[PDB]
Amino acid sequence: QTTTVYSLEDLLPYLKQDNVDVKLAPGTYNVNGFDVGEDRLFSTTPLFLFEGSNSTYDFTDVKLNINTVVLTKFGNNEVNEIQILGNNNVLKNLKLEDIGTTAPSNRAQSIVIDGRDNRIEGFHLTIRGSYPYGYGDAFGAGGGSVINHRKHSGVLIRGLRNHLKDCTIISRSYGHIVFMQAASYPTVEGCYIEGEMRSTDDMLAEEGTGSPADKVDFMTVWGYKLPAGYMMSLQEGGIRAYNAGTTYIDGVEIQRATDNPTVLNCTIKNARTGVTLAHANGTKYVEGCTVLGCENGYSIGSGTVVNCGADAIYGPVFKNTYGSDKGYNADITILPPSDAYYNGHDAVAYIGGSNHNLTFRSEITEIPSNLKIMVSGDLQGLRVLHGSNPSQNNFAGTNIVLRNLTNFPVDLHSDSSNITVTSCDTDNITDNGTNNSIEAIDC
Repeated sequence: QTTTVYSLEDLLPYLKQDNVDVKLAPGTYNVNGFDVGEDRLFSTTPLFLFEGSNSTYDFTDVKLNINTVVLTKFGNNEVNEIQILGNNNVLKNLKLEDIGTTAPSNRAQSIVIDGRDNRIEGFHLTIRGSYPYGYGDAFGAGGGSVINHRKHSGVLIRGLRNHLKDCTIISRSYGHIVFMQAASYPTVEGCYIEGEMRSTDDMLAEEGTGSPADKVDFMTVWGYKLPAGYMMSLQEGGIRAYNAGTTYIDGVEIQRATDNPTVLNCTIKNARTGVTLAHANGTKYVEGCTVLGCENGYSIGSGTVVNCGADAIYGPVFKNTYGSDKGYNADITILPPSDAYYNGHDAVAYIGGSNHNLTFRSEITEIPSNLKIMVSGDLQGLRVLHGSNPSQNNFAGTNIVLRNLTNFPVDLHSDSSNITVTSCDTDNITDNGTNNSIEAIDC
């Protein structure tokens, strides 16, 4: 009792219905500007609004191309390609691609998951169309921007017990790739998440062209001219949780923080951060992940990161978010470089807050001269130089267990205290803190 349909026009009615089992015939389906409007197939945004419950949709060998001009076809309103509002739905195997480079009139999300107990599996997403594209967040990702933005993010997970599984999410757009707002018990599992990078030196080479960055003389939102020597993502977070948001379950509007997020066996590459769950409440659990060439590896604030790896070519594998972080437990492998080193942060980890149990493993024997494990101190972080974002730099660290099973050096700043350090070698450890103990071990 599986119904097969052969066009987007024949598909749309089933999106309103409960308990359906629908298949969209293999093929390549184009949505264009001429397809959006009053008499046209799509008169409202979101384009594909899944309102029914207990339904399954098969998109095997479906290619769905959406021209980015569609993001300008609904006025000054947010545009979403896919939004799920019902419960207990399963969508599988869709290949979806944004065509062109037109930015939203307002902003856009490819996929938004409200409701409860939904699952998207096997999707292959390619996200395009945003402004500005090519600077990451250097000229603004929020209010008071130097260059006003019209962002386009990938998958927004909200709702309750919603599940993103075995998907591939490629972003070539300024926005988060996967993020969570007001999501309770979200799970991201088995996914490949990929952005692209650009050095600040390359951006600075736009001088004299009349580019948007040139017209503001490269003055960042952080308060200083864009510094040379860093690698940025052109995207925002790889997997990022927010401590607020709006979601809709059973028609009821809800405003709440993300809580109890789980991330399992994902690979994140070339994003501003691999996994950042520090703003979520509840239990944060990250296991089996691989983060390559991100500006920041893991920042969950408090919780567990276990059996995870990250390389350190563009930024630290580990960072505490604020000086108030408490109970971050982590076992992170520093992986072999996935590309040439270009790390202006001068750190493999920045540690502060209290009551952390931290283990770093690595087989690296060629240690770049600028890379070290920092407990407290003045991080040379791209966004925290010269007193900017001061709550995210220069904080104290106390009552922390640090197992340095690597050849990287450790610098314990004067603001650190009661740090118990276990290291392969103790000769490359600087201790300027109070009541810290340094004990060597074999291997």
